[PDB]
Amino acid sequence: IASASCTTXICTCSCSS
Repeated sequence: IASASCTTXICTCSCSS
């Protein structure tokens, strides 16, 4: 349900580094 860069179907994923 939350995270950055890491799922396929809700909406986060990745986005820095």
